[PDB]
Amino acid sequence: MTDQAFVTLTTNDAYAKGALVLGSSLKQHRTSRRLAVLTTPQVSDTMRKALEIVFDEVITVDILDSGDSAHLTLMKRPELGVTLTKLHCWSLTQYSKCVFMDADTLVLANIDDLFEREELSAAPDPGWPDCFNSGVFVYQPSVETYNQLLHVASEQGSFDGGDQGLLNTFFNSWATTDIRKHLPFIYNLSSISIYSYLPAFKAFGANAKVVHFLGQTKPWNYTYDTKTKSVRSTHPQFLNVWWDIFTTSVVPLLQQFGL
Amino acid sequence: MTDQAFVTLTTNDAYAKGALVLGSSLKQHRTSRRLAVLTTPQVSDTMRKALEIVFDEVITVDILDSGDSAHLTLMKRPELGVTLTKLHCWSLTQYSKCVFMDADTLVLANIDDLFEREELSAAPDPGWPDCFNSGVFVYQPSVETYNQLLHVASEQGSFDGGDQGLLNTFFNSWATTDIRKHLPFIYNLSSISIYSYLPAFKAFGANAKVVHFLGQTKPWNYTYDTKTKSVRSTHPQFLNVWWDIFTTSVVPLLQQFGL
Ligand SMILES: [Cl-]
Repeated sequence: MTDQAFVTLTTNDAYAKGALVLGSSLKQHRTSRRLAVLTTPQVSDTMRKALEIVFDEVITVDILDSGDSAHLTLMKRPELGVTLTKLHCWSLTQYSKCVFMDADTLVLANIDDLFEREELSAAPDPGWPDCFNSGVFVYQPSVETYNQLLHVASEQGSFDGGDQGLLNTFFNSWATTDIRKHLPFIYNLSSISIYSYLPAFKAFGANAKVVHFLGQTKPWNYTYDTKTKSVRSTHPQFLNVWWDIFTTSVVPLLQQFGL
Repeated sequence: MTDQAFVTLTTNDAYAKGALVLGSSLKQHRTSRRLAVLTTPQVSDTMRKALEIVFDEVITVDILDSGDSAHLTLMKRPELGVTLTKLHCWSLTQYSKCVFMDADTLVLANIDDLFEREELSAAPDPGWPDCFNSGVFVYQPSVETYNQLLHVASEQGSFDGGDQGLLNTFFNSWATTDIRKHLPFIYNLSSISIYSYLPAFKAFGANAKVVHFLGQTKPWNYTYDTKTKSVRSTHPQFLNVWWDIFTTSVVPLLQQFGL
């Protein structure tokens, strides 16, 4: 399907590693869809070149440029920089439907069945489960929606200073409307929940389709022993999957640009 | 409405305080429904007498007795004692529909509109939000359902050793079926979330209808200064509401049995 895409975002090189692992994981699980990544000019040439290989489409978004539609909102609400960049996912009108996935997620299984879903479909956020988590969502690119989101960003901002507040505000019927727009939690499994509610993880986590690495320590912030194939220090399985992909697929890819 | 009830449970005197505050809070917000409390013989005469005043119905459940239907399951799965006692809420066939509320919840607003809901309606659990939280739920008393729950308890137990695992297992279509069976989070607002996702609380928590005091430190485990009208040590508003009711309504009630 050429009209549908997984879309991620990286604003820097550290999250490009995430993007690259995410993109690799989607190919690993044989997505039939396109892979698109939003990048900023802060993403270096080497990461960018690796992104051009992993992703079918690399889109540059520069909200620091006055030519950007979001730039005015950025001036007004500088804290929303990343949010505003992410919102450009709606500008990808070459696609009829996309699954947005943050660069700190990881695909463990084919999730092409998400394209059955409508905008706005997302998994509940743990913590405040009447908000959906904005790490993974099904949306329809539309200039109009983009404009409407930008407008909300400008007028109200984000109740949480991030994209999740803004998205929840805009798509506010999610909690109370249409159970199909609740993606199963396994499609955006918060890495925190994999110890916060451990009995639940043991009961339902073997079914995890997507892991969302939350907390301040991102996967790339870990040390990974390539001999023991495990990250160093508490349930590292997913970190280890991430690092296996990073070591197996991403690093050698990055390395070939040295020549 | 004489055929509908809020139903809580107390297995001991500490949770009877919770029950009493919960029952008082429901009257404070002018429920038109009956108030029922499941008690065990471990609840002392004084708490029991206070329960007889706050609640319209005080039901004694003694799963330690061989005459109890749950007793055999208790022998088999001793960890489920409290769960099995709670399951007797389904035995309350004098009511057509009930809202079960754990004794560690607190009503902040009339929630009689829960009786519009069907079994099984519950709020999402934070942590694993594709489970519902068993602190507050709308159910239909039925010997059959009780028997079926007991049977599941016996055969599979609880994936989390508590009632929530068992209830989620039995009512397992909740995550993926019927958005109306998702109670808004404000009807079972986890006290943890009131700091775990603080931006969300600031955005949506003023709407809280029910607070669910989770964590090991229950409201009665706090020290309350009756002069400053505040608990001692981090967002104590709800603790303070609980203690205000406890101080204002429950304690003087308890005291009158000294004579
Ligand atoms: Cl629905």
